[PDB]
Amino acid sequence: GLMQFTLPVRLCKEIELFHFDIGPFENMWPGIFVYMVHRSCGTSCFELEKLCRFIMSVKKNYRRVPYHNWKHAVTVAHCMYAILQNNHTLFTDLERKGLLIACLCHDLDHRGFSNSYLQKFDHPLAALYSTSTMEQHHFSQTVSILQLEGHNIFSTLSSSEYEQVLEIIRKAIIATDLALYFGNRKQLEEMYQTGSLNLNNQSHRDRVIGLMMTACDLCSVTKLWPVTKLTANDIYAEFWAEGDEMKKLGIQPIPMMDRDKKDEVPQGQLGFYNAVAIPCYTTLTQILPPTEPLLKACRDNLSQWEKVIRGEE
Ligand SMILES: O=c1[nH]c2ccccc2c2nccn12
Ligand SMILES: [Mg+2]
Ligand SMILES: [Zn+2]
Repeated sequence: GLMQFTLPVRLCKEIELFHFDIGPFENMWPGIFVYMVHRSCGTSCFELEKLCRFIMSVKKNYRRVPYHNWKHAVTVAHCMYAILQNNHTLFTDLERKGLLIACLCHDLDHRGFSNSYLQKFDHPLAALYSTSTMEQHHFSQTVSILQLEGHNIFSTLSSSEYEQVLEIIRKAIIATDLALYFGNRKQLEEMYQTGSLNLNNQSHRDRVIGLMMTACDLCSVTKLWPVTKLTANDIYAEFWAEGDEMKKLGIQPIPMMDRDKKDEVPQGQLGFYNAVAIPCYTTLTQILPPTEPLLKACRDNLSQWEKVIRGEE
């Protein structure tokens, strides 16, 4: 009960910032995550022995893929920690608990392929889940690990709190399906602007939690330029592998996923920042003003990609 986690001074300070990079030392990531739970949630939320066993089973069920890996899980959990810490009183005990676990679990057992490639391949997961295929699988994997013996970190909750937290986590994980982002942000935009947004309306809270999940999941675009640029290589390493597997099925991949069209990467980043990232953080900042630093950093990185095309780097 009296066992705190402490980070070194640089990490203790930089971890509160949105643009924090968790570093190349895999063995520190579990401790970084426990640190964030204790400060975000309390040292009482979870039984440390159960939490540590949950975390190491989650780590084990992420694959060695270039991007959709254990490092991404923890990066996304840190972005959610930063949002929750900058919006202290807006979220319930249950929500703070649920959302950090949802982030850690959001991409469990990812293979580095889009929902589209699973459909074109005719993967068994595509027969069992027709939409948000991987996302329904990630939530399924989460429930499996929670049911391993000694792994039920939620065991002190009541029957009803337990169903609530697993509903928060299910919705949170489904919302990381980017195909659902576009309609969700558009509805939030309308509700903010026509002034009907209501945080006490649970259908509204769900949408706002969904946008936070998209914001955390894309948070590679909100880092300092050198982190953003190097993470983009891992992202495109998966896109090009999927493109290779599309060509093997007898289908030209879209140019973003074709490794013969690397030249077109900078313009593909522009489209993605304008079409997805900037609108995501704009709406998020309108609803939760203390998340403005994510919008500022995203803008800085858009400007950095424009410089890449003007040959300035
Ligand atoms: O160019 C990019 N950059 C990204 C950066 C972070 C997360 C998703 C993406 C992405 N999805 C499609 C294209 N994309
Ligand atoms: Mg995902
Ligand atoms: Zn993700």
